[PDB]
Amino acid sequence: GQGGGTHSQWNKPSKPKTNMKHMAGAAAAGAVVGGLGGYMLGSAMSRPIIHFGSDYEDRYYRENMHRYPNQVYYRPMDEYSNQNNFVHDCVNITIKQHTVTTTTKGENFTETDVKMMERVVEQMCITQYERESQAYYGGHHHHHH
Repeated sequence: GQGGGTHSQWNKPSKPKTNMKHMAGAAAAGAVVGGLGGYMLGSAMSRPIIHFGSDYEDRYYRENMHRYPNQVYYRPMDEYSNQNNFVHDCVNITIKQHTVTTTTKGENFTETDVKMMERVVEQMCITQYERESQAYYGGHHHHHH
């Protein structure tokens, strides 16, 4: 037999729209340190893989590795009586420099993300503490004769 039910469409359901897409004022360029004033950069060696409790959680952190920085900026002068220039100043300064990105371009990090990077920053800071500072301050330079 046969009957109705068949139907057709020119190509696709559609609705009208203004379709204009002119835009300006949503771009920036340059290596802007902001107001850091020349803080010193650590060592570009891959950060450790943080274990929370089990690999299902670490798996999540591994995907966001491209979201977090892999280096830390610290004060190029130990003004304090011990290396308080390290760790303490670096956990702030790096995060404060990165958060500017969200006010400039709107980057959409969520609270879970920041909680994980606040842990990795500490570890990458512990890593150069024995490397960069050893080469510069540890290697006590002295004049020739």
